[PDB]
Amino acid sequence: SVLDLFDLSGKRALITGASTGIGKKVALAYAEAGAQVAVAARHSDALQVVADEIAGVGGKALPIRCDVTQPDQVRGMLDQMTGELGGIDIAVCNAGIVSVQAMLDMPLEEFQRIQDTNVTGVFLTAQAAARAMVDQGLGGTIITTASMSGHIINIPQQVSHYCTSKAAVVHLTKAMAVELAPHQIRVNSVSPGYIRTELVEPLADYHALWEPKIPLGRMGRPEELTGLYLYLASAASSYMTGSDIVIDGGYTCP
Amino acid sequence: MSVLDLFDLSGKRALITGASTGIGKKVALAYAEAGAQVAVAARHSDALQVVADEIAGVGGKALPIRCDVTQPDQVRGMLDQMTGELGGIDIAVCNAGIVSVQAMLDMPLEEFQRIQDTNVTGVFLTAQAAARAMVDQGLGGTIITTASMSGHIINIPQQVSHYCTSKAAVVHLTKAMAVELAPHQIRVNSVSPGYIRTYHALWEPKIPLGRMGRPEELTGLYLYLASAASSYMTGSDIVIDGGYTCP
Amino acid sequence: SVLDLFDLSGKRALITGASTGIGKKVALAYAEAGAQVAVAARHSDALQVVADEIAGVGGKALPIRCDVTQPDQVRGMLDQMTGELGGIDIAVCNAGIVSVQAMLDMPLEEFQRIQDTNVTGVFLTAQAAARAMVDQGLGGTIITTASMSGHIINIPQQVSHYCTSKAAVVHLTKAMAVELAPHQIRVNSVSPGYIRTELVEPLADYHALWEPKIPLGRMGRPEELTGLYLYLASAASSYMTGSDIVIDGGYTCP
Amino acid sequence: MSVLDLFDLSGKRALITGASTGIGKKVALAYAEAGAQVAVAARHSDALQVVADEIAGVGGKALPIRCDVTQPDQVRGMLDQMTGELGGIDIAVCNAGIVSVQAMLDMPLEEFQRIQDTNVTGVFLTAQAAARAMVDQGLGGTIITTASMSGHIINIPQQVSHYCTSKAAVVHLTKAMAVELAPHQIRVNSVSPGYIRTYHALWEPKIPLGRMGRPEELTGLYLYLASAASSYMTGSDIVIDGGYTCP
Ligand SMILES: [Mg+2]
Ligand SMILES: [Mg+2]
Repeated sequence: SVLDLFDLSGKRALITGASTGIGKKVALAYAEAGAQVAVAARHSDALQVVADEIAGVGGKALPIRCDVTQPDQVRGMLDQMTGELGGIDIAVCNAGIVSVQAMLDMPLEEFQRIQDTNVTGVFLTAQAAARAMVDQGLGGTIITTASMSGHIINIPQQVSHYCTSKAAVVHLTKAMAVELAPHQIRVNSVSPGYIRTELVEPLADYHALWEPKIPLGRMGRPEELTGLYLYLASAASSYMTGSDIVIDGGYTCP
Repeated sequence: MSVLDLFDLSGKRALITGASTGIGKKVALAYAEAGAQVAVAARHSDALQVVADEIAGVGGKALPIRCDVTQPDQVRGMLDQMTGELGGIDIAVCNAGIVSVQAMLDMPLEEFQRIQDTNVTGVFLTAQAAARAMVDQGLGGTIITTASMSGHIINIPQQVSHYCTSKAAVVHLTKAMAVELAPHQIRVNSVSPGYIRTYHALWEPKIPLGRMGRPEELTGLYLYLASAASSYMTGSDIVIDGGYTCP
Repeated sequence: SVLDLFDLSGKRALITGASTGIGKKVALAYAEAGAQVAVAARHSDALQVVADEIAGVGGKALPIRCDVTQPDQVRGMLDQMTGELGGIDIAVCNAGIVSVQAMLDMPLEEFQRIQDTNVTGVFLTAQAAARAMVDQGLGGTIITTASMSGHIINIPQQVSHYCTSKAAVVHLTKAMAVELAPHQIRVNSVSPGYIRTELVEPLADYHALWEPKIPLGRMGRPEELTGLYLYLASAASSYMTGSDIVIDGGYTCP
Repeated sequence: MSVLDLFDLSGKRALITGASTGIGKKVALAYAEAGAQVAVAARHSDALQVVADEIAGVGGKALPIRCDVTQPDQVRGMLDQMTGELGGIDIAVCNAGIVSVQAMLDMPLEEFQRIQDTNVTGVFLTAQAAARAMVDQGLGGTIITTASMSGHIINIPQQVSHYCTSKAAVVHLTKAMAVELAPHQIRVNSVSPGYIRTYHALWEPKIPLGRMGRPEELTGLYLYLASAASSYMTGSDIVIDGGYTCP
């Protein structure tokens, strides 16, 4: 049946930025769908909660310390995963950051800091995952967390560096899809709207200004992303590669 | 409560136009496998026997409805039948579409108009009728349109300028409806398939995954859009094309 | 010099919807640039003002009655132009209409009325112009007036039928560009934002609601479109075909 | 007052980075032909002699400025020189860009970063510095970035994933800046060229117009964006690609 297309039994999934928000919910979802899940975060202490919730559904998570901006750590992450799980079938390149700062006042260091995690971290993770998948010869699926910020410019908060980085992620996704298609490795991006998670908690002062801009009238919940990440990680999405998928309560329409 | 439960359509009532063949037929069957009661519509009622039998085969009973989606009175009648027989509507898939090949330079107006009428106007009438019934129910709902990668790129070598025009129109109509229906919690989204084996040797080299897709490769996505799994998504277009639109 | 790329001396231009707003300003601009201009409108009486302003710069306009929804009239328009001017080098498919109406309440007749002028009228005009250009063997340029409504959904006024029609125009433009490229006939669309013209005068109640949504802080003037239509009509745009060009004061960015 | 007057750059002061060859060089010359005083910047000052001589040839005097656009202190110095010598800045073209060919799978991080640094970070620093000076002047202004059709599609067969990434970034950075600078009446727009003859036999069949473009075919558009002709346009990307992105 159509339902069995969503089964992840026998699959090995890596999720970066897995300690909170979207990554956390997605890790739990994948375990619920039968996957062996490796969870990565800048500080492995932060992975306790997700690893416990994963145990809670009868799986065992593999926690991995990784700063996705650092090639040596990304290398160590994939080696830890292939070493302990035997390989990798699914990679969610999800670690991301934001700050608020007028473009005219923005130090280069701050511009670059957002590029390094948001674009370079995705590139390093996806490349490492893709290399492992090519070697296996079994195809695979890679998902990147972009943002509606890769399509539109958020207002009133000034986040030009964030917008730049997420447009980069959207198009890097397609570039990798084209190159990896001969290997039957699919690459797609998810572009969430405003989701009530830790990423946006510091921007609570803006929430009430964002809500009237969202046709569905509310910020999303991170649990509302699991169905889509499951879709992309599973056989249900076998014909989809190089796609971006907006999930934003209608925000990008007006 | 787990992610897989978000995809359950038990107790939901779905309408699919153009349900007799291809994508519509696979989606009808998938919705029945997921627990939905399914109304299947086509211009020729006898053509609906195959899908109705397949739905019987997974233990559903389909409601076959004859409808020309270009005709406002027949569309109204389709919704009346479905509301009357099933009690209402939670999901509509506005899928009926047509195509022909003709150089723009030589294209008669009748032919240009014929493709707009089914592909754009039929989607408009169907979504409108479904949205009206959903508004009256007060329970929200989900509407899905079948557009095409032809709404984003121009197919070659075949000349289908009218089809491409009609599919971009559907993509944007979908967004226009999503915006107006959001206050009613009725979500509206489009699917844009690439080449689906419902010329072949010329198309394949252009597709990064190296093959046309199978209509069964659309069922996961149409199920995603019809179910609670997609609760935060509205006004989105989703391309599913083997990578065709990337280069 | 770069300036001579914009010269229309010796060129024959047809502009539909030429009695007011954008079409009127564009007709005057093309005459100022040296073109022989045929101006079309549903009622030829309405072309008096534009024909006079064209005389005002030392040209003579060819006024043509044409309902662009009617094949016989479109046929008559091109025949009148080729007959009197010898041919056609530039075609601006500009006639367009709008009404405001909730989608849920919209009669099919009203939906269709907007499609017929906005999409079908463009198709008929562009096809007729393109056929004449193919026969000439000299290449040519075709410009369509789309709208930012082909990219975004206007709020708060309900104009779903208008949005549908302009997305259609945007993509029809590209479809024609692909087919006409072997003939060296370029086809491009202009997608204006809110421009203070006759088209939007009935929607004056909305103006004050639109303005805060436009980053430049104001509606455009029809004179602010002439440079772009000149660009597309002239040799300055020799390498551009199948492009859409948004000119909207920043509206589509947020 | 006529449409042609909208394109006059007399009395305007323009900065062009990457001005020593290709698009930047043609645009510099075109801006001088249109009456602008033109500062031309490149990483190697001797490379600017050709353009400076061509500008002399139409009766302009170019201001050559050595600048590595990746370096915030040199960018600041470039703007200081231009303000100091010309009195200010009305037009900035952030044009300097680079490319290499390398499979994503094998791409060293240094190489990925190298292309981002010039193509994205160099555009950011240049536009930022120009915008700061324009804000201080209080007279508005116009900023133009050179992106690429590589920001919309993925080139094949050559593997340039880093370049494609950098050009999508530039397209969106341009919009982000347009939004923030609109209150200052500083417009910001991007140009996305296709294949410009500044592999050939593989690319040509993919281009509907059947040829690569010439850099002189960009001058009209860069003049459009730099002059009063484009007064209502900001946050726009303009593709100029012989039709490449349509199929
Ligand atoms: Mg918007
Ligand atoms: Mg393409």
